[PDB]
Amino acid sequence: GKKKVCYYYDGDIGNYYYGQGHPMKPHRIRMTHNLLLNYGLYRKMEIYRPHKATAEEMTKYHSDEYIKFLRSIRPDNMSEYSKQMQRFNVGEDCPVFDGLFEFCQLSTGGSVAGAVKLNRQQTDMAVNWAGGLHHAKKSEASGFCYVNDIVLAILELLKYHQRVLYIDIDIHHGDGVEEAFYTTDRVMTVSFHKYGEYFPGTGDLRDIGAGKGKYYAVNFPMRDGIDDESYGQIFKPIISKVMEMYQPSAVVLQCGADSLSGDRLGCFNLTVKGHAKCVEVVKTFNLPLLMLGGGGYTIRNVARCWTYETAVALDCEIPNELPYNDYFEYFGPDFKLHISPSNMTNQNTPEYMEKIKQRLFENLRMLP
Ligand SMILES: CCC(O)(O)CCCCC[C@H](NC(=O)[C@H]1CC12CCN(C)CC2)c1nc(-c2ccc(F)cc2)[nH]c1C#N
Ligand SMILES: [Ca+2]
Ligand SMILES: [Ca+2]
Ligand SMILES: [Zn+2]
Repeated sequence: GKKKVCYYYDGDIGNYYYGQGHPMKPHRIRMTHNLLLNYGLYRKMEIYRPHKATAEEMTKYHSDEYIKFLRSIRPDNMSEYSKQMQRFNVGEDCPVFDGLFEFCQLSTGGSVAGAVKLNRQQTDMAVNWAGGLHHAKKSEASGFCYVNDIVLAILELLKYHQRVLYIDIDIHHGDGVEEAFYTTDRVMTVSFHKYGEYFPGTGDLRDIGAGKGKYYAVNFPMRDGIDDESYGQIFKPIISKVMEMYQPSAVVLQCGADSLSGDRLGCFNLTVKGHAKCVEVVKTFNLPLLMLGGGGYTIRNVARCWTYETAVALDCEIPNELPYNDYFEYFGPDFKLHISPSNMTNQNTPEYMEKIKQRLFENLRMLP
């Protein structure tokens, strides 16, 4: 039936600024919050302000030197860290900005606090829209990500759960999470992403894990223009097969909204309903679930998407007519919650979708 939902948000998150021209806008988290407050979604949800994760909590995965660097660098002292910046990939994609470390602490705090709440059996679902920064590596920032809150939250879930399933619906391959757990069978990573002349360049169908982790990494490579029909054709059958064979006791779902139609960086054609159908599918398995954010670069659509996915988590129907809110003008000319797909061609033929699904099914047959 209906589940208890705990939601993590810090009112300062929207003030962090990556810089002029940078597509990552933390303000979209504040737009999501304001929209869901104006729809009345706060009435059946426990809202918590995450603690600022310590350097010590972050070093459960990241190197001591990398976290010390993140804690020390500032725009005013950047000139003295040119060597470490190159070493840690801090530059155009992952710039130095005022409050960078505090931003990482809040993003991470929400994910780890949600995992603790799930471990204590005090909630069925935990939501942290400020998390899902899937590209960060042990000693390297990458793709707008500095601290991998997902890996840290999974490490927390591993204290009480033998097997944890990670599902990533961001348009980009979840490389940092896949790499962290590549040689273990205690985490199965499943990523659906655009593959081919696209960042980060990894996530080939043939990358299935290594050593004890062989068959525990699943990658579904897609082409431009995937729509609700095509995505729905493979998501439920793949997740159902993974659930059947792997039998996880907890799930982490990265809900990157850059897979929506009209995204500034993405090339997919999903609507908010098509994207949210993934949340509905995962929720049906009745397992402890940590829902996280991620990409999303047309910020009015990110707010619509995550507001609707929070409503899905709560089993609350919300009207298509947007309620008045602090960012109402961003939602014109229609002022509706749901979006229409574009006329872009879907390069993912039905035959291609079935063929990739059959190859993934062959790999899933190799599990014990
Ligand atoms: C939060 C999860 C996520 O949604 O999955 C993250 C997506 C990361 C995309 C990284 C990609 N970077 C590149 O394409 C690398 C190859 C370059 C090109 C851009 N330059 C700035 C660096 C090298 C990229 N960088 C940018 C960018 C644009 C303007 C800026 F002022 C700064 C950066 N755009 C893109 C894309 N696509
Ligand atoms: Ca993905
Ligand atoms: Ca794995
Ligand atoms: Zn992305």
